[PDB]
Amino acid sequence: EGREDPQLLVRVRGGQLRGIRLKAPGGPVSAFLGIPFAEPPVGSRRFMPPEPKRPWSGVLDATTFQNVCYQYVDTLYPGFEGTEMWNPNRELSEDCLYLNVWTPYPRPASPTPVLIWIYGGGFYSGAASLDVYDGRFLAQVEGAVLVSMNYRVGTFGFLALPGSREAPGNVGLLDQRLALQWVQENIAAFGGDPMSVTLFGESAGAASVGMHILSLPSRSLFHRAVLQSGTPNGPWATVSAGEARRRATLLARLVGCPNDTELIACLRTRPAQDLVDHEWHVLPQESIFRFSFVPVVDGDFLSDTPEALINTGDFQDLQVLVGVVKDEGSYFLVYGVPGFSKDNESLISRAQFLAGVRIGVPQASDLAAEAVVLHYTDWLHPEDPTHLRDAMSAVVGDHNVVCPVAQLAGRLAAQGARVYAYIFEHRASTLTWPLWMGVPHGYEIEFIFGLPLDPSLNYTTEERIFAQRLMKYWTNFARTGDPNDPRDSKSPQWPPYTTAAQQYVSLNLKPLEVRRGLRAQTCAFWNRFLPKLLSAT
Amino acid sequence: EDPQLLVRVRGGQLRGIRLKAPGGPVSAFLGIPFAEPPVGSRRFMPPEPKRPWSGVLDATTFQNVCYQYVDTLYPGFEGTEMWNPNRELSEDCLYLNVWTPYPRPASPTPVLIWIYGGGFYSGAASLDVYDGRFLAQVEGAVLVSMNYRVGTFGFLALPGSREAPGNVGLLDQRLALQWVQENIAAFGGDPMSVTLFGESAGAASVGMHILSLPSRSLFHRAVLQSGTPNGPWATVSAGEARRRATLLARLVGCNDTELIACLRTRPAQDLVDHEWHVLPQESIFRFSFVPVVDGDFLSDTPEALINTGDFQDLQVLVGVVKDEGSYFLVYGVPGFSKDNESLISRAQFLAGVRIGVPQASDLAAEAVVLHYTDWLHPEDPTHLRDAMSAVVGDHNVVCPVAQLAGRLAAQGARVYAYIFEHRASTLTWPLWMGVPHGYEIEFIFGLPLDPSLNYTTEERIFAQRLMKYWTNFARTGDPNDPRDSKSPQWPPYTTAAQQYVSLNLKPLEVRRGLRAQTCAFWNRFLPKLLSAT
Ligand SMILES: Cc1ccc(C(=O)NCCCCC[n+]2ccccc2/C=N/O)cc1[N+](=O)[O-]
Ligand SMILES: Cc1ccc(C(=O)NCCCCC[n+]2ccccc2/C=N/O)cc1[N+](=O)[O-]
Ligand SMILES: *[C@@H]1O[C@H](CO)[C@@H](O)[C@H](O)[C@H]1NC(C)=O
Ligand SMILES: *[C@@H]1O[C@H](CO)[C@@H](O)[C@H](O)[C@H]1NC(C)=O
Ligand SMILES: *[C@@H]1O[C@H](CO)[C@@H](O)[C@H](O)[C@H]1NC(C)=O
Ligand SMILES: *[C@@H]1O[C@H](CO)[C@@H](O)[C@H](O)[C@H]1NC(C)=O
Ligand SMILES: [Cl-]
Repeated sequence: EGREDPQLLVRVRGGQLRGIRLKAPGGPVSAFLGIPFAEPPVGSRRFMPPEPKRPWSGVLDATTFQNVCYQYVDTLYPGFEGTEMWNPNRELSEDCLYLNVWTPYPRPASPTPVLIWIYGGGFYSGAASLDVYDGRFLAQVEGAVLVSMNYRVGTFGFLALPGSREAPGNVGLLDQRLALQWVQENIAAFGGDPMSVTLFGESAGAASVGMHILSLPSRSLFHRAVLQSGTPNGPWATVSAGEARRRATLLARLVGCPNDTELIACLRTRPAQDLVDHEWHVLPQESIFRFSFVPVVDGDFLSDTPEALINTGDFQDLQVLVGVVKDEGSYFLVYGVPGFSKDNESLISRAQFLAGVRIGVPQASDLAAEAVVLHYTDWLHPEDPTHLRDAMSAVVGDHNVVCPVAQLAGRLAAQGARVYAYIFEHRASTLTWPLWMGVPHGYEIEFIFGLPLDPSLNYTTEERIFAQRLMKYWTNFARTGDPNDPRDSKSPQWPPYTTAAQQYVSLNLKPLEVRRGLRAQTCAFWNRFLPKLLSAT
Repeated sequence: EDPQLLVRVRGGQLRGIRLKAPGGPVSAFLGIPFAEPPVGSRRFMPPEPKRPWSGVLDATTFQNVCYQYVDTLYPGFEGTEMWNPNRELSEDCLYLNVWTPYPRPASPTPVLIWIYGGGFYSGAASLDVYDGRFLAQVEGAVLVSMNYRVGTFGFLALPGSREAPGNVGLLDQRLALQWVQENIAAFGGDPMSVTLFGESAGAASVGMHILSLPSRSLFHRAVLQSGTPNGPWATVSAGEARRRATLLARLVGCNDTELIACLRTRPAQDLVDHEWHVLPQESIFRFSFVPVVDGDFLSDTPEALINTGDFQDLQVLVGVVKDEGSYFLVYGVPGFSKDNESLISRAQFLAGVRIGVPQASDLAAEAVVLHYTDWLHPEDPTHLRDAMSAVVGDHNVVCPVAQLAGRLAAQGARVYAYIFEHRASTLTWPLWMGVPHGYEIEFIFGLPLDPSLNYTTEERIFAQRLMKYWTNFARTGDPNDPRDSKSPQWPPYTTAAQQYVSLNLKPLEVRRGLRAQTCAFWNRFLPKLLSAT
């Protein structure tokens, strides 16, 4: 040391760190980027649970984001911002278990409520270093301590031969847990309060949060949780041990590998790209909103299905914020349902709707499919292309997010949790996806993190004010278990979601409007009737 | 003698009677025999034409009511008694009634023929709500109504037997239609313009005449109020008819010939006493002896026939009342009564769905319950009550009607559809029942025009509108007044726009889709489901 900035030097369990002073619109923040929290899970450690990072010597430079965990990269629309913004923005490597910290500058004087972000990406993709996950705005404007970690995705994170020692499954979730332990031991050195840790995540990140809620060793590592557009329950976030075994075995065959020990040993000799290049090929049916390698119900991390666990758990101690965007499903249609594209209006035919339902509900028998079609058909205009288009999107949206969220909120509420629910209805003026996609999956995130406060990003003034409201809701919830501003009454209030009143709020440019019932009739179909229908055919 | 009251028909001379309607006199000829009394060995048999008679047959009085069960659930109560027989019971009951204006029309006049309902187990053409004088006086109509055999006497069947072939109550109707062709011209009626109209089982009967070729040369237009030949209650298979007839026989102590012979020795009331005991399930809106798919009067099931028929020649007016189901709940479903608000629990609601949909599997009944529950208030007694009613009305009338309208329109027919939403100010059933099954009829027949019935002025004005639509439909096949040039008008029901009108105190309103989402469930999904279970 000596001639550097004394307000950026910090020590953690593993050694000394040097961070960097970043500019946010309203003033400086402290960033500590690319802190290793585990031994690199490379070589003989592929598919293995992470081990704690061994201490380093000297001052580790923590001024740049580290490698992105090895993953599939999206090529559907080359150079198109709407997809590229989700793509990896650092080198791909199996050596990727690093986390990031943003704090006020100078670091706070008294212990400060901590937010931990867990990114989504269907458990096959994602990075804590993407622009839309920039912690500088929350840190500066709200004083937050924000932590985001990389966790293994795809095969490296979730390939499992359940019961084996060399590929037990869920190691990507264990990566997340280790970072949560890391925060408990170390965040006080940044001025963070380890006794006030709130998780939040979107999509698969949201399901991840749900799984930490349902896994008792994680429960002592956080106090509050936010789930954006994702649930541990539902049709995509988990797979049985049997199906995980089948998928892992198939992928092995596809890449040359013929006793679990031998199979896995062969898999470890494969280049990481050979695994990625065959990842999408092990799905049992033509599907959208399905992902090959995801958490497995192993009887360990998850002692039973999420459905069983949320049905029979005590949650009096728990405060959760859950919600959805207006058009959860539209995004997914163009990655598989014939007739859909980002470059036209995607008006489809009844025939294409019927084919789309089979793809969006890949597990449905012919009867169950017909039930879906009859429910979502408008029988005053059963062949109107526009209606069939938006119905296809609603089928995928409802089945995958909105009704799993509706069930989660309902079960948690019935079992003592304090639940707050929202629907996010504002479409970013900057959005590059077509209008027909409305407010797609993932496009509330940039507002929660407060990107519109960045003048160079060309958001409107109203969007700027909006983002600020949202940042207050999330941070007030992190601080108190309550999104409402205590020092405020004039602004409309956000009631808890109950089973009796089923209240939730609209989040848009207008002030909070309280609504009752979260697709109540339609989710009764998905959550109550469909399972019995499938079970009888 | 008044020459206006003397008519000669092919069977001999009739004398009728002059009756007062609020705006003037009408000629009525009541109690005209159109068949040989279907008594003794002629029980369960096809009717035969009435033999000629000497002198002048007195036709100034309603004849006897076909032998039937009499309702006793609420003894003395106007709301039920108004449907009970108002003349003596007799198997000797095959007679019809004719109202015409006074004096007899000088031009041949459109004929309306009323077929009563009563679940094929009851009914009579002599009920006060079927009084034809108002239509005859105000609209100058010639109106005809016949008694037809009901219950075991009209529909007990041993398919394929000669002595109980089934459907004879429908042949009773057909013979009266033939009679009208042969004789109505003597009353001033136009045999070349005959419109059937009927309600509930009557509507269904009308529907079956549409689907039976020998009936088609006897009428030109049809009105089906709150009833269809398709659906769950209007017909039974040959096998199920055989089963019920055999069970009834067993129950009263009885080779087909020998079975039916013993049945013919049984006093009438002995059959009625066990009539309601041959149903396969604990049911409501389900009747023991109804038309049978004999492969003769009905060459195939009504759904097969309306699915394949050519109805380009046809004009039809069809409709429903607001609360088709309410009436029936108090006749079986625990929790329901006319004497309290019938607020039920969720348990009772599930229990009542099994009774309202007797043929549903566990899964199918769960589907009904899940579809009709308001999940914003899944346990609210008022919603559950009103939903129980809706299940029964939608399953049995509204969706069957919507299917018929749809298939007829798609296959060339000219269709007009309504929903009747005015509740009679004189109604004696409780408010929660709303506008029950049957309570449009008194308005169509023009009863409010009678000062002594204490209807309101607006209800009088409304009855005159309804009589206008119905008679205009009879004259032209189009219920719209060809002189009233003010919008809106009653548009044709089509498969595309699915337009129908509301009938109430306010001017016609045009709506689209007759419970389309809900009827898609009943008409399209449920049958896949019962089948798959
Ligand atoms: C190997 C592979 C490759 C593509 C898929 C696949 O389903 N692609 C469709 C696009 C999904 C959307 C991703 N996304 C975009 C923005 C914000 C969040 C998210 C994810 N939220 O969870 C699936 C696989 N696979 O699992 O085999
Ligand atoms: C032997 C018997 C006795 C009673 C029933 C039965 O279902 N009773 C319930 C009441 C039905 C409503 C009758 N009704 C009332 C006013 C206006 C029209 C109508 C009928 N429209 O069609 C059924 C049987 N049975 O069939 O065996
Ligand atoms: C939109 O484009 C896709 C791919 O180019 C195509 O499959 C689809 O038919 C198109 N739809 C319309 C309505 O142009
Ligand atoms: C904002 O608008 C300016 C106008 O010149 C443009 O140059 C810039 O690229 C825009 N930024 C974004 C993020 O769209
Ligand atoms: C209404 O009355 C009937 C019989 O009198 C009874 O069985 C039923 O429980 C009552 N309903 C209510 C809601 O009290
Ligand atoms: C009409 O009301 C009067 C009482 O004002 C009553 O005397 C008469 O009997 C009523 N008529 C009918 C048919 O109810
Ligand atoms: Cl005689």
